[PDB]
Amino acid sequence: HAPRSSMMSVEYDGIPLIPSVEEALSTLDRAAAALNARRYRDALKLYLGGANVARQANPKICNLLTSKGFETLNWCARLCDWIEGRIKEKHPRPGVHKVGIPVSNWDEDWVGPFMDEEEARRMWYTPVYCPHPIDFSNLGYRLRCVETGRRPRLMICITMYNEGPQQLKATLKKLANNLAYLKEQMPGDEKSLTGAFAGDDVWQNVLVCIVADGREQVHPKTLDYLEAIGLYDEDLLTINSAGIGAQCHLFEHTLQLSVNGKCLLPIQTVFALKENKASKLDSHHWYFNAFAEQIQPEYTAVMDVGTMLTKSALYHLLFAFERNHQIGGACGQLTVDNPFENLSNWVISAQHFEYKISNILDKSLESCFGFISVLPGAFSAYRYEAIRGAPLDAYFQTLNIELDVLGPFIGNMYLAEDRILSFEVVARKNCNWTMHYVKDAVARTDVPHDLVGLISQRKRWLNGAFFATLFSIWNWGRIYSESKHTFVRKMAFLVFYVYHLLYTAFGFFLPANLYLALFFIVFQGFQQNRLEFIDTSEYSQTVLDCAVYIYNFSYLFGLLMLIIIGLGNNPKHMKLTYYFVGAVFGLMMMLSSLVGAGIFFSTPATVHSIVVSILTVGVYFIASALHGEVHHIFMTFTHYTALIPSFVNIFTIYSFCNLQDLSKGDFKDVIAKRRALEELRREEKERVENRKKNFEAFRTNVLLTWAFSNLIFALFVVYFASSSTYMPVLYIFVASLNTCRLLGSIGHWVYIHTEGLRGRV
Amino acid sequence: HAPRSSMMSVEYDGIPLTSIPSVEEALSTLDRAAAALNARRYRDALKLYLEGGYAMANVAERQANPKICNLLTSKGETLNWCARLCDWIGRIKEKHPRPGVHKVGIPVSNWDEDWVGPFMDEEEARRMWYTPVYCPHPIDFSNLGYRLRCVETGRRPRLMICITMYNEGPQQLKATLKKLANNLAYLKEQMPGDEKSLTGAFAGDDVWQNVLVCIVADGREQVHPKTLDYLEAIGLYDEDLLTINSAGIGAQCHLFEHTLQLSVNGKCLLPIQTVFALKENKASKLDSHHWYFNAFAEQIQPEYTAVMDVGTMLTKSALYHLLFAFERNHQIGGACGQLTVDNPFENLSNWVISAQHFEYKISNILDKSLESCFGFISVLPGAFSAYRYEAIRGAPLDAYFQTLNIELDVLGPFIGMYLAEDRILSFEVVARKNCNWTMHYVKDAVARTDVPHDLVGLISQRKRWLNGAFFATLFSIWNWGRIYSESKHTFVRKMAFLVFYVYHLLYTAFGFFLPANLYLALFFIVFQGFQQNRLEFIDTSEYSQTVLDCAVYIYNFSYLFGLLMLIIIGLGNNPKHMKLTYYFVGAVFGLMMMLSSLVGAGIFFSTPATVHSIVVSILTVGVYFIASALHGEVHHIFMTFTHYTALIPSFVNIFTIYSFCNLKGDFKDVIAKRRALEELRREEKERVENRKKNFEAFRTNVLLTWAFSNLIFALFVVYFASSSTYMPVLYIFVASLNTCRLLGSIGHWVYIHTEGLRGRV
Ligand SMILES: O=c1ccn([C@@H]2O[C@H](COP(=O)(O)OP(=O)(O)O)[C@@H](O)[C@H]2O)c(=O)[nH]1
Ligand SMILES: O=c1ccn([C@@H]2O[C@H](COP(=O)(O)OP(=O)(O)O)[C@@H](O)[C@H]2O)c(=O)[nH]1
Ligand SMILES: [Mn+2]
Ligand SMILES: [Mn+2]
Repeated sequence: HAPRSSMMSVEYDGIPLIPSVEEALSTLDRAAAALNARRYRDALKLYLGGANVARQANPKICNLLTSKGFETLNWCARLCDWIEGRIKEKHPRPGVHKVGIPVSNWDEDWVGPFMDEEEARRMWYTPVYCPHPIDFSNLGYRLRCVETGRRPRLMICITMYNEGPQQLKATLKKLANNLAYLKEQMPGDEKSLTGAFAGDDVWQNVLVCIVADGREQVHPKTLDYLEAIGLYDEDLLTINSAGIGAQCHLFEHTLQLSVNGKCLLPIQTVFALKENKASKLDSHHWYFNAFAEQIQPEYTAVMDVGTMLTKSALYHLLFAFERNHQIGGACGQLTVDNPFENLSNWVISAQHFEYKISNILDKSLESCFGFISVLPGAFSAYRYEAIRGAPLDAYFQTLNIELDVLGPFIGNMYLAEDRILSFEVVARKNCNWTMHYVKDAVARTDVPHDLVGLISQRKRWLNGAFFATLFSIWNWGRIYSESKHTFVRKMAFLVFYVYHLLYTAFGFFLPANLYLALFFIVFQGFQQNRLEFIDTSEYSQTVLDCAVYIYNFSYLFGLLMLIIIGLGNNPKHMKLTYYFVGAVFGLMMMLSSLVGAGIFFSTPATVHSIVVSILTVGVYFIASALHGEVHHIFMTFTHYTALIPSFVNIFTIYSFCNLQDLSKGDFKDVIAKRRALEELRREEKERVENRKKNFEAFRTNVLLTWAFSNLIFALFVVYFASSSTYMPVLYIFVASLNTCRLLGSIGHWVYIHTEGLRGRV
Repeated sequence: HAPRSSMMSVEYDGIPLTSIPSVEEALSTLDRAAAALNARRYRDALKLYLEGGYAMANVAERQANPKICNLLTSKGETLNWCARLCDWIGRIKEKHPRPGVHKVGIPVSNWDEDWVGPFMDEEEARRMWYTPVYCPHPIDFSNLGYRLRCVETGRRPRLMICITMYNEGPQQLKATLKKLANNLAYLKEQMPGDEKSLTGAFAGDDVWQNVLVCIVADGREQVHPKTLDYLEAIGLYDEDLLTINSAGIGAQCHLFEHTLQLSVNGKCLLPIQTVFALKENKASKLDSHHWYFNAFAEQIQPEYTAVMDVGTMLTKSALYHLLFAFERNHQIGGACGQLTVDNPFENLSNWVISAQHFEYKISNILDKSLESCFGFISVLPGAFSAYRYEAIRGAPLDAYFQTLNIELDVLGPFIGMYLAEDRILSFEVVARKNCNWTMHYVKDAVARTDVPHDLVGLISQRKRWLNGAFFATLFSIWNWGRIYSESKHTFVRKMAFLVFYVYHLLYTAFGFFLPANLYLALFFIVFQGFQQNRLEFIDTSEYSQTVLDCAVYIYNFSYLFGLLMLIIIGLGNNPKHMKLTYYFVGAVFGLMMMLSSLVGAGIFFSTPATVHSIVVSILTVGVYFIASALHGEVHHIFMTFTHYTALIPSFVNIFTIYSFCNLKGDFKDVIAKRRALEELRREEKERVENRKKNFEAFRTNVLLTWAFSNLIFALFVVYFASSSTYMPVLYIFVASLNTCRLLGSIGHWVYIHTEGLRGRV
């Protein structure tokens, strides 16, 4: 008991015994929050932040703070009058005030046609509150183009989010090259453009709109570059956006760019940096709704950040748009930059081959029928007459209506919604807008050089592609039900719909078909003595079954590991495992390719065999030679064929794995407010949990359907079909698909090379 | 051009019209002052605290409620703290100033006029004591001046009970408190002056003073509103008092103290010395135990410390049996009570509840008896376990809370082991340096809890349980050398621990390959008795020869498809929206079990029942009934054998798969502060991403190891072993394990029934 008494006696003995600018910014931020919550008395009090500090020795900061204080005091007077009621107005907000500060860097040595000092030397900036970008023009926001009276006929969007300065600099240099090429067209000839895109004035009619995604995620080097080109200012942003509470901040500057001894054409640029992170869909929402509804361009082009365009990409797009007068939208060719260089990388070469083949075959076939599912990230352009209303409304339905009402089906559909916009353009009511694919308007992008980055990219691509394909398949009746196309166009669309259904059905069972083809040809030619270049009649009879058993077990274990990994961890720490699986599949397909080549060469090459082989495999080379670019295929065929199983299995599995990856009161009044806030928090948590439950349930159901359909098809073919009664069917199906694609490419080539001469009729 | 001019003229015409305090205000200002003081900005903290104090002083007069008026006047304490902080800013030197602690007791709203008690004073009976606590690291809870009513009144508790509660209905808490009062009444009613009853601090008429029941909540945002209403009813929570007195303190949790009086029908329950520590921010049960153990135990310094979850009803003699064990043994470093499902006889139609009851009874009897024979128990999660605060004081608790003290990044994914760290506390108590503490299992101290009645709830619970059990088992296996390396046990104890370590290694190795062993056993016995004519009660010699292989093929395909679906679903979506799928798989496995069960019974009854067969069958299966009859409770097993047998494969496969599958500055200073905050946020995001990457990578690696080890073992047994060369081995292994468990149960029974008579020697 002595330790207890000692401790308690110890406790008993231990028992006895000028304002600031940051303050102004915080108070204005609180006032903005109070005004957001509609507490006008407190908002007026805290706003009256509004003059004593502007002690600053820096002339620019002193002027900015003086102007901000004066504007805030004027706004306080306006709000006080509003509360007094002598001025009646709906939803009061601080007045729109854009501040033009002299740019930090201006080049004394620069060459331009003609320009004014106010536009050239000074940079304009305005923070905007617009919650719904439709009433951007209603709240009084204007752009320098509108203020100066320039009426841009074409606008371009460059969505940018966490990129280095090099990509943006390359994109802007390429755009300047495009503008220079548009300037240098010879007048008074048949081929060149005429009208608003002539020389010496083309730079005024094109506006390049850079939409960021989040002030918290853009690269500091990116911001340093933007300040260097004279389009960003942290001090100006912080001073002039203190109490406005802007959702996005837009800076306007017709920036001048110089490269070596050649000074690029000035580019009319608007850069909308948005405060809260959102999706590329939200960036397009801001861009399209606000800026398009304001200046109303004739053509609207969209490209990602890092896509380098040739000198004639914009020229070819505009030429197509003017000469056709029917195209409701078009997209340029997507190409990997420097394909010849760095040929040692297999992933880069495989991506190059995939892009070239996809473009040529699929895009030519789809452009023949006037409906093209644009590749994600491709440099696509539309005309703002086929997109004005219902197409854009459908495009942004996901943002306008919360994901709970739509469901998971619509959300996964709108993951890559550029295809949805394309379909809505094609099937717009009471209008016949077809689509087009421009071969010569090549837009060079920079694809990932690692298998893990390729895996993530192809996951998002395949998710969007699959569900947009489902949308088109289910809603294809709208083309005949609502649109007014020609009867020939309706029949062509019906034929393409039949082809699309067959192609999508084949691609759904692609893993099962690939497994069956490899198994049958290679391993049941080896086991059952069907490889014409070798006699395995007797052998040991242990290796004969050992080959099939090893192949089956390796394939099944690889598929199980792939499913587990794709369902689980992010494919960035599994680089070694994914490289191992990809290398195993690649080596297996090189073995299969040599086995198939041996079989084809040892076969006495009957007429049916040679026709099928041509029409199945050599269709790639035939279409490439027709289009004039065959060296790319010649170089990248082996690299891509080494990556066919990785592509099919890994990418399809991972894409299907993550379908759910989607973005003066008293004390009684105080207690009631606390209870209401707690209840709203609980309801929001429950609603988010229900959203996640529905999304994950749909993901798992669709994944189970896909995987078990493939497994059941493979088992029923293996157990109930021989190589002689299935492989002819597979060859017929693949030959039919490649025949349709070859006919499409032939039609696209003949259309391009013939429509010029037959333009009179 | 006409509509363009029309719209631009419309915009031009639209161009006209470029260059008395409040209590809520007082609470908000005090909260801001608390935040500023947390940020160590003493000038701003002093200003805001002064404003809040004066605001409360002015507001309190206008309140009509006498309680709120007096309480707000008293709180407007804040002015005294303001004076202290102003003096601190140097005539008073003090390190880390904070508002002085102040506990305020308001009369309880409801006091029972008709109530019977031994003797009590009005101050403790009618008044409820409350104090908010800042203490961040609960070790210096006593250093900051915080005291409990037991310490203030001089009552010196010797047993302290913890009831962790989080999002629970009033009924569970009321049942737990009623059962605790029943235990206190039973401790009162012990006959003095006899051999059996306890002597000393737990005698009659005063035992209620020596026991403190500490209720620790987990979050004020998650506790049930009905739970809070019940707490007000028993007079232990006051929302107004909390909201006012916790304004500027910024307490991490709020503790209320009340010797609550409970009445049930015409019988008045014993008063319970209760402390209710409600945590402001949500945390884990580990953090709840951190607060409980460190703060309260280090303060009052108990003799025994008991831990129970909420909803666990104890019989009248649970505490008596635990304290009898602790007093009479004088060596037990910790004990755990029996875990039992309430009302097992009732609702026998539910299969999941019955299976859980059978699992609890068999696990308790067999495993806990065997472990208590050897003095080392892996405590079941949620069980009513108790320790003595002499074997837990230092290193065991430090190891227990290592996860909280050191962030999971340094520890790794293996250590994050501490999901269920009660086993870790058990092992650290057993292997504490320089002292020999063993554990014990109290059969008669039954703690009845309430299990989930749905397969999905069972799945989640068993995921938690299996996760903790597996990694605590790995810890014990890897660190079992510490018992001989550091502890001072008897040589016989060291040898017993070595024998138990060998048994534990074998048992864990067998349980790791449990799915593969179950699949092989079912496959071999049932389907390779049916296909190969080994079922002694039927002759399948000729048959159709198509159904003979069809049975094996159907079983294999169904098992593999079910396993794949289970992996995908478990590892993917949350098992709450897949109730139908999980019930389907469970029903399939239960029907398969039924088939296997009757097939095995037929095989045994048709076999001529040789001596080896009967011995193996008895010792393998009837070991359950033998141990149950020895312990006197055999009716439970007799009624629940079939119910648990139907759920063996669901248990093993589903639960194991889910558990393993989810492992005064200027603007330059302001800009520098913004940049520092951005960089800190980015580094925190990167650190969280790295944590998740390592965590998921370890999860997937262990899952792949487990699944592929099971698959490879199953394939190598199927292809390279016959039923005659593997099933004898499986029978021998399981027979050995059940022999060890039966011997353990027999030893525990004989120890309990013999140690009393042989206590002299
Ligand atoms: O959350 C995001 C991620 C990306 N982006 C942008 O939207 C386009 C997405 O293409 P990305 O470059 O991510 O795909 P890639 O070209 O790398 O395959 C690019 O302009 C991105 O900067 C966006 O707006 N929000
Ligand atoms: O985040 C949590 C979840 C639970 N608990 C409590 O800690 C114990 C965890 O046991 P649980 O109820 O999860 O297990 P069960 O009884 O449901 O099988 C119970 O007292 C819970 O109320 C907690 O402190 N924090
Ligand atoms: Mn890109
Ligand atoms: Mn519970």
